[PDB]
Amino acid sequence: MKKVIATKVLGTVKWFNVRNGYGFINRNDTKEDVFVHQTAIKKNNPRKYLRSVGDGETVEFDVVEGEKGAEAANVTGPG
Repeated sequence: MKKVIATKVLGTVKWFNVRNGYGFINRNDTKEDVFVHQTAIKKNNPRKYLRSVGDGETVEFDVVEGEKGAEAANVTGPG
């Protein structure tokens, strides 16, 4: 397609680096690189609690035209 892929997209978040505040998503259809930053995440995320999901959590995001490929906007979380 021309520019961005979509809004409201599901996929698997991996390797979130908290210290800088960046991670990446494995965008499902043809395994595409979606970079995601802390400022795109909605609401507030506190700094507590253990058990939510684990590794490979599912999150909603827009897959939106980045630099080389894609980034992520309107990003949610499991709860």
